Amino acid sequence: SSQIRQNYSTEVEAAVNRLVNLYLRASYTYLSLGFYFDRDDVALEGVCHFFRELAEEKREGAERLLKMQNQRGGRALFQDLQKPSQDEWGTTLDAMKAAIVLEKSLNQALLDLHALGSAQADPHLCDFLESHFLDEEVKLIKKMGDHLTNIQRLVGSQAGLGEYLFERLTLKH
Amino acid sequence: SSQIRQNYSTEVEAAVNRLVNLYLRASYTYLSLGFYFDRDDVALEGVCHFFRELAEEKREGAERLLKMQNQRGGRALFQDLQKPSQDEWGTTLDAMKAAIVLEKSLNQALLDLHALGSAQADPHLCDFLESHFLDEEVKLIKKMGDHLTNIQRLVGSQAGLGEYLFERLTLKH
Amino acid sequence: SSQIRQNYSTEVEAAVNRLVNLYLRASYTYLSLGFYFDRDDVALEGVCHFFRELAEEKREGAERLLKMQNQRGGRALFQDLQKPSQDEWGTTLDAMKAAIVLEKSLNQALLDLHALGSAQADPHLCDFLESHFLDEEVKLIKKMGDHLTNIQRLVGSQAGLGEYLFERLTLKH
Amino acid sequence: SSQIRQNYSTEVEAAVNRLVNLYLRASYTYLSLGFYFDRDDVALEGVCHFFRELAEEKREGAERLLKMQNQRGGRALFQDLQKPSQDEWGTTLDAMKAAIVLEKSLNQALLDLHALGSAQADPHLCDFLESHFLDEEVKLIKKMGDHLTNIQRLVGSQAGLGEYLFERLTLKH
Ligand SMILES: [Cl-]
Ligand SMILES: [Cl-]
Ligand SMILES: [Cl-]
Ligand SMILES: [Cl-]
Repeated sequence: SSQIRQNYSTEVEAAVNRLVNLYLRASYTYLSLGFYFDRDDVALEGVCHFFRELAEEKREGAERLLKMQNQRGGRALFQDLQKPSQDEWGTTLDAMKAAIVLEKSLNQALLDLHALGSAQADPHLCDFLESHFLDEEVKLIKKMGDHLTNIQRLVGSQAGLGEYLFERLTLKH
Repeated sequence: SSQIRQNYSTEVEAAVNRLVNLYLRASYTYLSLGFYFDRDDVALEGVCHFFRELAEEKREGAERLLKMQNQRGGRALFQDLQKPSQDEWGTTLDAMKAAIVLEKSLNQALLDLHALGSAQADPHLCDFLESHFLDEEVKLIKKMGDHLTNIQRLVGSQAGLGEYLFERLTLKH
Repeated sequence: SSQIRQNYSTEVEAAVNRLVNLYLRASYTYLSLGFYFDRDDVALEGVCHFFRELAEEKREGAERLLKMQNQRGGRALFQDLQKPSQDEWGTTLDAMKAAIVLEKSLNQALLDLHALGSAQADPHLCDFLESHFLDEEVKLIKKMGDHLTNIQRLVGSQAGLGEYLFERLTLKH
Repeated sequence: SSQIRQNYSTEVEAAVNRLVNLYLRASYTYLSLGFYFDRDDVALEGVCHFFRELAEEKREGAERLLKMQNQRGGRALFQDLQKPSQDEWGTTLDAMKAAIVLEKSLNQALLDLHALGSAQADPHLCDFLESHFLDEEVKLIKKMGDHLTNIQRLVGSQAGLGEYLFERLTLKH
């Protein structure tokens, strides 16, 4: 058992474990999104790359939470990981809408844990989220919003042409 | 009071202060244009960058006028700065039309001050405008005209697609 | 309209627009202070430089707020900018007193927005101010206080001599 | 005789010769000022250097006028050079006042030649003065005005101390 734990509530400890699960679920969703866009009948390499990168980012977020759990003397507990919500993800527009919904759900979980930390007077937890998660999440959601607007502008007419152009001229590939 | 002032009319001194106001107003207009194109629901980064760069250029023009005012022994006087004429700027085409109108108004103010300087036999003022402002303004207006033509060619059909292509393939981003 | 806005109150959105106005007003005040010290009948280059640098810093603060407004899905709205409170700024001592008063007013606006963000449970806003504004402001006010003390020590007797020495041996020039 | 002269009036030709005389007279005045401040009983090295540099600058201005006279097919004619107006130049304040008076007289001669060139429709002459003389003269007069203000601030009380400090901390030495 821990000899280090101080000012670290059981409520926070549990919520951190739940948030690890949510990040790993998000990572898995992005893995599925990435490989869908690598299908020969979809074949949008830049979109594939975008989602593969996000799978890595979310895995890293979970690892940072687990590191923090140990630094505070909490105990990591892992649960089953639910499969992603879809097996096929539609168009780039459909996929980017699904990604924004996912990110808003993660952001809300961050905000809820921040509020719990505030209520429990756990400034280390609050700072940790502020420093490593909240701004990263706002920046990502802004980037996704920008992408959504551009995809919408392009597929309004000539959907196929528009989807190709976005992948070629906006996304990294 | 000044021990240096020579051949520097009160009329020119006042007109220079007015021109500083007009440049700072233009800078502010460009700031608003730049941030409008950074909105998540507009999201045209190259257009944002173009107008942000012009905000800087116009601020620098005002600073050069203020430096000159002091070099001649005139006295800088600042007035309120009017907010820009719009809060939302429409499409890239709408924005570039508004920018050309603005630039023509600045160019006319330059020409009017040049004529005043000529009438007052103030060759330093005339040279100063020739050397630092008049050609810069002609070059800018030509660039904006070129852009306008290209945007017009593109949005004639497929307005969304055209606006994206211009931002991606003409503007710096 | 925004597809990204989350946990971002209308009250905060408005207060951020007001704070942009206050920063741009401060920038304008510093521009006037800088050019006053460049007058041939004032001629304190280090003092000019000090205030010109602050005009840039305050403009950059406003730009960071506007960037943040867009990242959160708020809408930038610009108002008229009031001219500075004086047309002539007196001695270096008078100017540095006026600057401290200005900075304390900006600091109070930061603190008030922080308190609003706390009350609205907007940790991203609170963190943003903590990370980019509050410490910068404390450091600046301390520097100005240090300067004020040194100027006071010097102009107690031999005001002209003291003002020259401060400009030459403390300020950057 | 010239095979090249075109659009170059006898009036301009003569006035250019007179202006060469005035520049060489100014150069000679600065030579005397420079060596006065090198006296063992004056001994202000930075002031000496300042005026020696101006003697060179004025000689170079005369050489540029003579080059231009030949480029236009006019004929250089030299007259006697009057000695400087004083044999001893007083304090740094006295000397810098005398220098500003001299420079204003040169500036007025430039402006008068510009007006003659305008009246004679000689744009090459007008451009030549604009490009090589008028702005240089405005910048110099501003620098001298700045110096005068600083010297005045310093010698108001403790004249000896003030004169030393100006030489040590403003002038190049
Ligand atoms: Cl199980
Ligand atoms: Cl007013
Ligand atoms: Cl209004
Ligand atoms: Cl003779």
